Amino acid sequence: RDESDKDGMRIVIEVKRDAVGEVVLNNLYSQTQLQVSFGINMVALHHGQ
DNA sequence: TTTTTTTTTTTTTTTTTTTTTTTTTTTTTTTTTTTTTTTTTTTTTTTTTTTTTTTTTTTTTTTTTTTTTTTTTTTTTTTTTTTTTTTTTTTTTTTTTTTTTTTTTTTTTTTTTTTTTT
DNA sequence: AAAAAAAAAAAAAAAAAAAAAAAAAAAAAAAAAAAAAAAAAAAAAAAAAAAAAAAAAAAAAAAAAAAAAAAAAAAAAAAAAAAAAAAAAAAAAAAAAAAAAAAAAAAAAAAAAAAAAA
Repeated sequence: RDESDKDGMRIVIEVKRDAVGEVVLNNLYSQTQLQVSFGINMVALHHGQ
């Protein structure tokens, strides 16, 4: 569910009874877009080049 | 002035191909039906002192049939080879980010004309 | 000849989509190491076999830990209410083979035309 009540976002992911929750969260970080890689590439025009 | 040769698009309608309407089979999806978990209380089950008469282990000795035993020849075990499956590098493809180039649609409102049905 | 529906005029309401360019991630499909599994060789520990043996069940009998009886008291589990999880039953569906209608090529032959001969 999503419960974003304009008081900060709130995505509720209820975990099943036969699960640890931390393992589910680690799997979500590994697989889903809860963790992303930001590739820095600092290119800018210096003296018009 | 009359008469002669040639050229193509039409009378074309039929053969071939394409396009457009169709409906059998394996993959989704909503329903009922059966596995799970938490409370009340409830007679009911079950934990823990005391006494008691019991029935199996430890003095001692006996034997016999399972523990000794050696040896032949099997046959499971191991070796090499090859096939089948599993699993991971490799490659390919696709999506999102932010400024650019391009486009495309659905309805109100009135009045008049085409364009089908009865 | 009556009814009905499309379409077009111009100011209004409101939407949708395709690509380029680089760099990173995520699916998804392949070669290729790598180890189970299986067929077919020789090979070698185990059962057989036999004689020979001595270690633990019987038997006598005391006695000492015991399982039933009695009592008090604690409170686990069972059945009845509700409330969720998860799987077969049945029905539906999108591509997909089958059929039918329209576009392009085909030549047989002639109307009209253009051109030229004597």
